[PDB]
This record gives sequence, structure tokens and C-alpha cells, in this order.
Amino acid sequence: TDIYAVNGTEILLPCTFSSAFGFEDLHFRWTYNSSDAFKILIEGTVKNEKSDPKVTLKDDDRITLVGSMNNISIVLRDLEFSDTGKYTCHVKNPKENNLQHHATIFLQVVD
Repeated sequence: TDIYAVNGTEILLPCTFSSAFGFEDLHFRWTYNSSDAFKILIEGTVKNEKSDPKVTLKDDDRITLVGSMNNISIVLRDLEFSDTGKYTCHVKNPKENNLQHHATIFLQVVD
């Protein structure tokens, strides 16, 4: 679904997971898709349900993890019109052979 944000401001793009019985070695990835580009924005690991995420890839310095729920939300600051597009959070649980794709967020940056 759609979120609107003003050029030059910041926006929080949310991602929460929950685990019935915890987890080990969770991996996450946020992606961006536009009509002509794809970007892996940030990737990381979470050792278990009692650990903080560890970022292993960040390709834009305007992105930060929000910090903790079972939360891998990101804040994107200093928005530009080219930031308009589709943002998707993906969570992989190798041990459970599980991969969840959260609903794509269409961010529209406006003047």
C-alpha cells in the first residue's frame, strides 16, 4: 500500500515479524524497485530472538535501522523524488526453510 512523504523530509518504512517459538540466524533484506532500477538497500542478520540485528550491507547512507520489537523497520532521510518507488522487506529463516515477503510499500515523494 501507499505512503506519501515530502521531498527533503524523512520517512519510516515499517517491518515487524513475530515468531511463535523464536528463531536462529534470521536474515533480512530490504529492496527497492522502480520501473528501471532494482537496489538491495540494507541486509543483516539476527542471531536469535534475544539479539539485536547486525547489518552486513548498507548501500545508502540515508538509511538507518530503527532499533528495537521484532522490528527491522528503516528510516530513509533527506528524501528525493527519485526515492519514489516500491520498498519491500524480506525475511529468511534458513533453519525453518522459510522465506516471508512483507507487503510492498509504494512510497510517493511529493513537492
